[PDB]
Amino acid sequence: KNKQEDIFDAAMQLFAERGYDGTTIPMIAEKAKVGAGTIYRYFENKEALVNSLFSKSMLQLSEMIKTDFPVEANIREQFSHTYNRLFEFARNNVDAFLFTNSHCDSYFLDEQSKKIFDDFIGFFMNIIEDGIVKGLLRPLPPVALIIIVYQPLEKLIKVIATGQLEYSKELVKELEESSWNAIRII
Amino acid sequence: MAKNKQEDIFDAAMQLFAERGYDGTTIPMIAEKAKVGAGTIYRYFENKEALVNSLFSKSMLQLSEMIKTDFPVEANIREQFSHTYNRLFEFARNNVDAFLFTNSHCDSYFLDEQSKKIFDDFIGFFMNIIEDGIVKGLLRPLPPVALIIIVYQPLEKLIKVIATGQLEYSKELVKELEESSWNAIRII
Ligand SMILES: [Cl-]
Repeated sequence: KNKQEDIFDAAMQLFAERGYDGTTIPMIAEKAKVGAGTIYRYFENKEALVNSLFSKSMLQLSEMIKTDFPVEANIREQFSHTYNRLFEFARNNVDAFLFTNSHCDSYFLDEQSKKIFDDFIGFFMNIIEDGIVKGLLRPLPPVALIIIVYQPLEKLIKVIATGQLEYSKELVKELEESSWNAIRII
Repeated sequence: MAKNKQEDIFDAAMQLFAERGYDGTTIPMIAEKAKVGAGTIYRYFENKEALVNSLFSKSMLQLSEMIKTDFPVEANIREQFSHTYNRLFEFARNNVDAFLFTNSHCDSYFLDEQSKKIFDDFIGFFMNIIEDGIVKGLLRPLPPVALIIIVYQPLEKLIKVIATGQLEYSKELVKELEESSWNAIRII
């Protein structure tokens, strides 16, 4: 909904400019142009709001990658699909991406937010483990290969968001080829 | 013989900068965690900006030394990469605290002119090698800062993951991470 979305957008801008601990529900109500009582109809408190935001973002990233996932294709294509859908999600949901990326291990996260994230991670662990066994990927610990793919992307999104680097189809194409070469057997 | 309390002060400051943020941390807080008097910290450093600049400068110069020592100038970019990567991993492995801090605050507002000149002289050295590699058609035609990120960010996170005990260090782990990073930046 446009109400839910403006509450989350207004909450993200305040969490970034005034910190999560410093932000309150009335501040989000003022920036979203709604009543504090209407926010309390959707969310019991700020911790419920930030867990609805985190969870929805994770399931949107999970939907984006899992939608049209090329199950019958090779490792190369499954990687290409995952990488581009991951980059496209980050690119279009930078605040949510930068916010979700910055709070995966936060103290305010609830059991469902953690189960959503672990179920998402585990999906790629199993593909990576299958790739290692077939001799298709480097025999590195699966968590080391996720780090190799994810950390450069995560930082490049941050650097693009500051305007230090600029997005282009050519840049993602170069970054995707680089990440595939980093994890495959040569 | 008068022992240098700077190591204990830097360790105490980083634990507070990590748990309470650099802006939230003060000199009395560092004095309490270091188990020293506030006045003894002010003997070494005029303020928190001086302390943090000393910490930054010292770490960057110890990392610079670790890579520039026995640097294989007459070797190919493959060997120069291998040398750089291993010396970088060895420095990070043995100086876990300071390495993470320093390379995450290399564009911070609190860095003085000398800290910035130390860092710019260090990074520019690798920018030149990367630019030569791109021109020769050996490295990927990516912005040089994107190739530094590709090499550095996975390493930085693997050090953090090893530091939690989730992953364990081994000579074969670094050998494989080094081959992976070279394959990430070269034209195959
Ligand atoms: Cl900080």
